[PDB]
Amino acid sequence: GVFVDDHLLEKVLELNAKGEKRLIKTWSRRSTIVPEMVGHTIAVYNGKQHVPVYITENMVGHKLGEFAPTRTY
Repeated sequence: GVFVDDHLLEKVLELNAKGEKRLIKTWSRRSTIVPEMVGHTIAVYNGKQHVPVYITENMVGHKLGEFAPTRTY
């Protein structure tokens, strides 16, 4: 159903421990955001591209539709 790139978390927990607000790339398949991304631009792997989305404490929970919920087309 939905999976969160653990490979991105392994790098975001490091940014949450030092306090660095950088970006974390991902290349799995159903890459989704998490709570640890509330201050990072993680390039979630949409299946073909890495979209570095700076997640806040409200866009996480899906994958990127919460960061780009601007209707369709």
